[PDB]
Amino acid sequence: ILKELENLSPEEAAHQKAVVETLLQEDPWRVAKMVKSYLQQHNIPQREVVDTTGLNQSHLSQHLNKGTPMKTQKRAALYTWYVRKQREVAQQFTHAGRRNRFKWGPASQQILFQAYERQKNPSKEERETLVEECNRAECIQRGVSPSQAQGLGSNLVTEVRVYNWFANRRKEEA
Amino acid sequence: LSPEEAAHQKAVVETLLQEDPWRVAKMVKSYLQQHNIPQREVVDTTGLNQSHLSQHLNKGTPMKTQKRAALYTWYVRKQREVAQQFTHRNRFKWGPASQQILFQAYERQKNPSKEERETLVEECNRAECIQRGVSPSQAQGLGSNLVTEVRVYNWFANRRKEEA
DNA sequence: ACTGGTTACTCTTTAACGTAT
DNA sequence: ATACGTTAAAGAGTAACCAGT
Repeated sequence: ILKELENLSPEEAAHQKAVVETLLQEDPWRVAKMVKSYLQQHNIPQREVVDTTGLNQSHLSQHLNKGTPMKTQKRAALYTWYVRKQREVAQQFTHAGRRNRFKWGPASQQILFQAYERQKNPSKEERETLVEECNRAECIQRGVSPSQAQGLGSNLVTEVRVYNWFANRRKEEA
Repeated sequence: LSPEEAAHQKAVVETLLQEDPWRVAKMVKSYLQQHNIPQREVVDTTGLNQSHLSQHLNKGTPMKTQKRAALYTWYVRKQREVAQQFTHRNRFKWGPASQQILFQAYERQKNPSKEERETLVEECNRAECIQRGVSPSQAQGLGSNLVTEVRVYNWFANRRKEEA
């Protein structure tokens, strides 16, 4: 199939390895801040990095959040995962047109909190409207069309997830 | 042990189960913090879920009376053992009183000599015994929370690293 | 739908250990 | 000696699910 012919060419694969090599020459903290920002932008859990590369969860967490040091070879696996994952989510959205758990994005949480101030038990028509509003905002923060919301995958907002967020919030008001 | 003592234990569980659960939760959580008893110790001995217990102790998350009865039963029995342990598996836990002594000591010097570290061992062990209302002569009752010289060293080591 | 009770999952923190200057 | 490197353990926060209305 012509669409599956979008494997990696040798020249483009070498460019990936070159990026990883140039990343290892940069300051490790500055790259850690950029990888962490990417994980938050597309709500990619740190466990997916752990299960793929084999890095320790605490060492990865402390390296991304605090700047805890990490040897070159381990950082090379992190950067190799980063460059590979970027292309993977890139093709995931253009084709939209150990399963990870849904995570509420910060952009959607503001939309929900503002709806919570005006109604704590939203009807079905209010919940479904919030679904389209949240998935649009999540698509925007990723530099993606809202028409490609199917690419959100495990982080796609459903009507059921909106009800659970409101119900759990009412629980927190105690 | 004694029948009058065994009946007393069942009695206090009855009263505690007939009180506002949040009040007893703070009382149990304060006892855990006072003696630095890990919540994992409770989970292993009671069979309560780690998230449910932490949320019940911290936030007042609901918990059935049957589950609460297990937490209360563990609580009364632990107090008798802890008292016996001081009259005569768990990882070390720094107490809040000891940490203030170490903060001040760190403020003066960051790579303490084996002299100053052993002095701080005594100050922290005396400070931890005061927090639980025992005499400093019963510091061996601290068990897994007894302050040693290596533990003071790793505290200053890890804290120097946290400044970088 | 809803509250009440409940938890697997996820991640941060803690204390401790080993290794290379 | 001591900074650098590393992680098992511990616990808090999150999303979700069920039971009985």
